[PDB]
Formats: sequence, structure tokens, C-alpha cells
Amino acid sequence: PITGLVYDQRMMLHHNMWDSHHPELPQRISRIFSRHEELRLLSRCHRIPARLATEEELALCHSSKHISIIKSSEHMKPRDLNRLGDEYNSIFISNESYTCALLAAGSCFNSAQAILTGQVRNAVAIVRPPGHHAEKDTACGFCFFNTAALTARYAQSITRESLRVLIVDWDVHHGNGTQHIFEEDDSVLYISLHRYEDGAFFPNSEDANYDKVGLGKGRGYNVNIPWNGGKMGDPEYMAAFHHLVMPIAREFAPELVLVSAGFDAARGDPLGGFQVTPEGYAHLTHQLMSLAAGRVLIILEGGYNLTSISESMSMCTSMLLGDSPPSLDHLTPLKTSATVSINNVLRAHAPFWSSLR
Ligand SMILES: NCc1ccc(NC(=O)N(CCCCO)Cc2ccc(C(=O)NO)cc2)cc1
Ligand SMILES: [Cl-]
Ligand SMILES: [K+]
Ligand SMILES: [K+]
Ligand SMILES: [Zn+2]
Repeated sequence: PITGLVYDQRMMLHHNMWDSHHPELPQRISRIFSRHEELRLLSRCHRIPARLATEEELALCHSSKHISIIKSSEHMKPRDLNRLGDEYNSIFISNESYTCALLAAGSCFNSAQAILTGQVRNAVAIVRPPGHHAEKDTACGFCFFNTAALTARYAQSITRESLRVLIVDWDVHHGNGTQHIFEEDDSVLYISLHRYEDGAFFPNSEDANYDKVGLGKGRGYNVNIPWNGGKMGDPEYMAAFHHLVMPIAREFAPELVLVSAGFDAARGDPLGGFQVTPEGYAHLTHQLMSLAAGRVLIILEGGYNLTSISESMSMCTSMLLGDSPPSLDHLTPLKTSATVSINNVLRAHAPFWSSLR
């Protein structure tokens, strides 16, 4: 098989003991995996085994203090789990959360290894809890360790320190943790599309705005594409890819592409409120496959409509397997505010990318 797939039902054991209906559900990953079986995608893929991340691998991006505190939760009494989660913005913790965060990260390291050793061309990782809100020193927004950031540092640790890694973050939320981890880094190009609403959308920081371009040698290697005032869908995401993501990505010439693949911008997602279709995600996937000689690892982030995330991620795997990509309407006019967002990002990044000049 050209396409790898990682999935381990052990990542279901992370659970919310005070709200069993919290939308970051165990069954997010089992529903996506079941859909792969139903569509006969699983048997077309090379199965890659999950493993635990080591504490040494977590230290690629996270402080010893942060690793120690989350690790300390694995044997905590429920009262202590509840108090610990309450130290963070939007975290719940069970005795299994630490192990599950380790399995998500190690599953993606096994997937990046399979790509870079040439065992597979591309790969999908059906993992939880998600990662992109996780900072060097703290948990945030259902995320303990930053799986995608760790995977980029893991890839560099088995090739070269300056291996060009593109991270495309199409989850409807800003990956604040990913941006912060790589803010001063020109080896990892971070591109995020996210609902912003002038800071009313989680995680509610001006850090997500189009003028955050990177710091020092990192100037130009942080691309925020913020959506305001507007139910955004395939036309706006396609336009963002045409005008910003693909020109910048081709100029950067990545050696590995990681997708922070939240499916919470999907039609029917109750937290994202957007209308990206399964064919939209297939189109974005096929665009990214034109990069890095096709070396693309798709990492699950958010996505809360169980049916929508199952169908949407299955259509990404379908594209990685070389199935015929969709032909979508590039002439549909955009929401007026999306044109404004794209022009704001172009203005901010034209100093850094000759492809935008
Ligand atoms: N029980 C139903 C329920 C619970 C929570 C939410 N939404 C939130 O908890 N979040 C948004 C508001 C935070 C406090 O103002 C947190 C959140 C939402 C989405 C994501 C994500 O997928 N990002 O990648 C992360 C954190 C809705 C319904
Ligand atoms: Cl199958
Ligand atoms: K994003
Ligand atoms: K960067
Ligand atoms: Zn999200």
C-alpha cells in the first residue's frame, strides 16, 4: 500500500467523567475508523501501529514541568482530576488522558517515520485527544501535547534539524500552540485557516490575526488566514488555497506536509458553524498532495459531528489512495468578508513571499 493508516481503540479511554456528552467524544475516532471499513478504505491502506511517545520525545516541544503535571494525572483521584482540569482553558482529564495523549503523538511519529523511510507515500492518523491548542508549558482546548508540532520535530530528529515541514491547520480553530512553538522558526511553515470573528471565536486571542507573521528568523513562516462575518465554505477555502496556501507552500518547497486536519469547519459541525463539504476536504487534500513529492500526513484534530467527520476524513484518505479528485466551482463568488481576509493576508505576507508579488 502507498497510504498508511494508524488507529488504536485505546485512545477511546480518555473521557469526561462529569459530562459524558462533552463533544470531544471517545466515539469520534471509532466512528471515523468504522467509516473507513464501510467504504473499504481500511484494506487499501498499510496499517501502521500506534505506540507511546516517550517523555524525551515530548521534550522536543514541551517543558519538563508541563510533562510532569499531565503525567501526574494518570493515578489521580477524581477530585484531583477535576481540580487539575480546571487549571486550564477547556480541559477535562481522566486517569487515561496522559496515556491517550502519548498514543496520539507516538502514532503520528510512527506515521511520519513510515513516510520518511519510504514504507508509505502518505498516511492518515485517526487520533485523540487533539493537539494544536497545546503550548510548550500548558494544556488548552481539549489538547495536552501538540501532536502535530511534536511530529514536525520528530521528522527533523530522523532526517535533518532544518527539514522543511509545512503544517496546514484547516481545523476551524487557530492552532495557538503550533504558532507559538514555531513562531521564531523558519524550518516549519505554519499555515492556519480559522474562524476569528475579531477575537470572539475560541481561543479568543489577537494571536490568530493575519498580522502575526512570525518573529525574528521566523518572519514570514507564520500564515494566519482569519474568517470574519460569514458562514464560510468550499468557495472561501478554495480561494484561500489558490491565492495564499499553495503559492506560499510551493515557494517554501516542503520536504514533509503535516495536516492539522480538524473536521470542525464541516457542514453540520455544531461548534464550527461553517459548511466545508467532504468534496471540499478531498479538493484541499489533493492540492496538498502536489507538495513534498506527495509526503502528506493527515492528523485528526477537532470535528464534533460524528457523521460529518467520518465522511470528511474518509474522503481525504480516498484522495491519498489516488482516487479521482472532485471538480468544484472556483467561480462561485466569495462572502465579501472572505475577500477582505484573503487581501489582508496577502498584504501581510507579500514582503516575505516573491510568489505573492
Ligand atoms: N457540552 C457541549 C459543548 C461543550 C463545549 C463547547 N465548546 C467549548 O467548550 N469550547 C468553546 C468555548 C470555550 C469557552 O468559551 C472550547 C473548544 C471548542 C472547540 C475546540 C476545537 O475543536 N479546536 O480545535 C477546542 C475548544 C460546545 C459544546
Ligand atoms: Cl476495508
Ligand atoms: K486552523
Ligand atoms: K514558523
Ligand atoms: Zn477545532
